[PDB]
Amino acid sequence: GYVPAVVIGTGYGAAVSALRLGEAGVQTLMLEMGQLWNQPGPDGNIFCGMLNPDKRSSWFKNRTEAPLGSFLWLDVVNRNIDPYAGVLDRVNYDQMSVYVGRGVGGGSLVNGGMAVEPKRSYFEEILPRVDSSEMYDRYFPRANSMLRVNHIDTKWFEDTEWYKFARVSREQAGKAGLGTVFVPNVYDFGYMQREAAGEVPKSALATEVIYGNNHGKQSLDKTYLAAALGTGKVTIQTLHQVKTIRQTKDGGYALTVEQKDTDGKLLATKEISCRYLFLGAGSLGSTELLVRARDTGTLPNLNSEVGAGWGPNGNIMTARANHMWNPTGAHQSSIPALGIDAWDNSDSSVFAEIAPMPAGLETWVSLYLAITKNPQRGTFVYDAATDRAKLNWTRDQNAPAVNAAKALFDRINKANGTIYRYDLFGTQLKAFADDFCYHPLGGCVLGKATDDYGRVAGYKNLYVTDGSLIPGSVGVNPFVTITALAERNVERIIKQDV
Ligand SMILES: Cc1cc2nc3c(=O)[nH]c(=O)nc-3n(C[C@H](O)[C@H](O)[C@H](O)COP(=O)(O)OP(=O)(O)OC[C@H]3O[C@@H](n4cnc5c(N)ncnc54)[C@H](O)[C@@H]3O)c2cc1C
Repeated sequence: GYVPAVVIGTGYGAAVSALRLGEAGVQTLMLEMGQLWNQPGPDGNIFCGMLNPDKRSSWFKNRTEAPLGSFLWLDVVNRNIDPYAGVLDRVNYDQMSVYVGRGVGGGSLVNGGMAVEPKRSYFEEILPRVDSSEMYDRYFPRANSMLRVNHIDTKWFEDTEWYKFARVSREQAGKAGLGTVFVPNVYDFGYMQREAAGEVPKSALATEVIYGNNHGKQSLDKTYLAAALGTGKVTIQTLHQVKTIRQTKDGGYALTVEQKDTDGKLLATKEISCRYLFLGAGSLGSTELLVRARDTGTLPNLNSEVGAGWGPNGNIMTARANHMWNPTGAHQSSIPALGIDAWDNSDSSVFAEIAPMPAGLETWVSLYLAITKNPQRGTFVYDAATDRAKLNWTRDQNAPAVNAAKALFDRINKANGTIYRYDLFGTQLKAFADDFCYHPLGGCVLGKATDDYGRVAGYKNLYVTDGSLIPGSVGVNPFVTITALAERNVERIIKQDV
């Protein structure tokens, strides 16, 4: 069971790495714990929508859940389900719930497709050891092109009922002296226009996104992974989860990999060895594999930085109740297109996505996913008893994030005479959701747990390629940064190590 290169996971870091490895002539095997999402379900579609969730919506849960912010309207469609290898996984830690994708393409399957480059001045602040010129002159443009990032037509956006929710918030923010910015996306906007005209099957305009899009969204399986398979040097094995990693007696790596069926039944456990090992299991997955390896003694030379520096990208969700004369619309595209930019690198910085709501009826609610600058970091500690990495993060650690998000929206509320909603996240009268995360960043920080290109400290031919490399914050939606950084890392690695 030997393969020259093995890539764990099939998310952004993994996809970029596998493509370049394949192009360099290196036979590569990608191991993905989730499924290859290409089989039509009971409704004839691959993915379930947000108004008709079923077992495909969740990674081994016994009941469906409403998208955060829409419980009041979507709980009615929740149903009990059989634990299944679904597409969206809500990982519950002590005081933090991290949402991640499971399947070929990782988070690209369930994300909002928002492709945004971080502010250069901020990138230079968070990663001082990295050459920012190479990043902005070469790697970011490369990522933009490969990801198939596109831009919404302004005339269509301005006239369509599907983005009224966005225009309402723009107007409200404008009164507080705040401006908005268009957010590039991997969802084909031309296709979206055709959806509204009833010319093609709807996806974004049919309340679909978080459990996958049956059309329009150019997830990784269609971009990087498709190209990787096209090299003829890359293979992908699904429902294969790597459990342990060790260094063979000669410098290479051996992995224990469990193969399961969609019901989670263990079919077999196999040994896979390789020369080059790339981890792309995400901020949670890669960090867990390494903290486990260190603490169980299979990779004893890993440093103390492994597991540290985790941050939720300052993720905070909040909502405002609009005046009766400012309805947000019953028809809201599932793909965000506008955001409020109030990020200047200071502590009050906030970059907020104007989030659509799937209710399907007028609620007058404006939803926002704020990205803030909070210095608090958590640490993944290995629990040998349960063989699980535990995230040491407490809810109060998000206080700075809530404070920044509140200060911004308070300005908008003041300028418009509106108030927050306090009932969207539960019965505790909370206006700010502070214990969830869509953008997990850190755990195997670049330059700390690894060198400046992701080479894991203490080992040769061992690499980390994903969100675990980011120092807990990027100030914008993270996948373009993860992709660009991965392009930079693998190119150097192939040149010097391979
Ligand atoms: C609901 C939601 C909305 C978001 N919206 C946006 C957005 O619009 N724009 C944006 O920029 N970002 C967004 N994100 C975040 C973005 O999706 C993630 O930052 C990105 O996917 C992280 O890439 P990654 O390569 O680190 O890992 P991931 O994409 O998470 O992928 C890791 C992969 O490894 C697999 N895996 C894990 N452990 C193992 C193992 N042991 N063995 C085998 N396989 C393994 C996982 O199943 C998964 O497929 C969103 C995420 C969510 C949850």
